[PDB]
Amino acid sequence: AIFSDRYKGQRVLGKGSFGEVILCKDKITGQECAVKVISKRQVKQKTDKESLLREVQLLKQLDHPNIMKLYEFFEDKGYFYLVGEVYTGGELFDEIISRKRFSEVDAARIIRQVLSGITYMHKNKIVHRDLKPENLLLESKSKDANIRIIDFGLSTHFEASKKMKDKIGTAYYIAPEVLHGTYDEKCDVWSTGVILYILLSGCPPFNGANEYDILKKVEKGKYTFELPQWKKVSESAKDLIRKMLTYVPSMRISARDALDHEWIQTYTKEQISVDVPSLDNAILNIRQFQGTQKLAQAALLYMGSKLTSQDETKELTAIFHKMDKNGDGQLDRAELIEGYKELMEHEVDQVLDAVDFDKNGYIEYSEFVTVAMDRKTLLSRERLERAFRMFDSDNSGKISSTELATIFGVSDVDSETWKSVLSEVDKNNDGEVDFDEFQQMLLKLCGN
Ligand SMILES: Nc1ncnc2c1c(Cc1cccc3ccccc13)nn2CC1CCNCC1
Repeated sequence: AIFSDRYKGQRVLGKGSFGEVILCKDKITGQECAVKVISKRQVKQKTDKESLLREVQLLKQLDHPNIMKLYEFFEDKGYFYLVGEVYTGGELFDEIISRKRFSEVDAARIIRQVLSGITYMHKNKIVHRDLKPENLLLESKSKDANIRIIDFGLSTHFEASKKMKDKIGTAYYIAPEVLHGTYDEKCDVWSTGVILYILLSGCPPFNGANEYDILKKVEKGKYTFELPQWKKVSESAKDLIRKMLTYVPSMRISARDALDHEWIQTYTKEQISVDVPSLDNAILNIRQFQGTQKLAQAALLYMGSKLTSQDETKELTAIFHKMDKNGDGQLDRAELIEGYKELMEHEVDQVLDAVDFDKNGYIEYSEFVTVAMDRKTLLSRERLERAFRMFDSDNSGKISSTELATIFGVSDVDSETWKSVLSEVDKNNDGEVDFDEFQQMLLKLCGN
């Protein structure tokens, strides 16, 4: 059984953990689904194929409304294809940052869903390990929509990449016992407790200027409710957080018992019978937090994309050159289409639209190369601008040096490195950059 016999790719949904996620369609029934493609080359497996096959078969039999449904598994020489249900409501936090009000009740309802899914998976001896906001998808972009946890069980069978683009934000949520090697299902209670802490305060409990600093705080395991905005939170919420963030896992509360907690019982009642002051500073803080995480991620993806497009520009010109038997540097539509296929049609026609509107004759392939690549980088360049604009909440058009330190810290760009690049971009900078200057910094940070 081969993937492509059954499913056609329709559009890309993003990169997730361990590989690329594509919206696909059953060639017969028309059913839409999401497929995660895991490159055996790029991604090492942890276990034997028999363990993987067994766990997959188990996952297919399981069903819970807060757990992503897996439908099917395929393999060829180069890839694993994991087929499941597609959710269209986006990441939980990207929804939360658009709300005007957010109370403990809203936090409780979110966290009861997470604990419910986790409790069910732990019953089946499946551990997540990498539970974080990015793994909480909504069935629709609405405060009322159901949460689906994605990626349960993957970490048991696949080794995580050490590329920073892949691991942004991971440090905040990882259980200390995972850092040290001996872990079990209790690590997912810790990650949920970190998420709960963030929902209620807008700030991670273990925080720091870069990956090492954050991890050092997680390992020490010390955190407080020192911040001002913890005064607006019930002692009951805090009590559950203490139990979920208990250091020694055998002393840490279970997911089952966290569902039973007074706070969950009391605040997830259909009928709101308790006070619901909007946690206004927490929303402002969560927005700052999400914006920063998205801009750091976008920055890394932009630099990644500029390197990829550099190679591909070279390859494409080489390819067209071989095909250019005339040596006149002009090709027809047909030749351009095969050349672009060779690199790895409607995209060729969009390029020719710009290059020769009338299509009177042949195309300067050099002009085609530019447009092809100098457009194809759009999604990363516009996503970068969108993240910058979003981060810039006051519409100042600038990011301060303090904010750059944060953004780059999160991004593992060395402090002295980005300041040197800043100096090259603008000798007379005054501790702030506009979008173009920021983009100039990123180009210089990836050898451009
Ligand atoms: N189910 C989904 N629905 C929509 N988008 C998704 C996913 C999935 C998860 C997924 C898809 C297909 C198969 C799977 C098999 C095992 C585990 C997870 C799988 N990733 N993404 C992409 C978004 C992009 C924005 N950052 C959050 C993730």
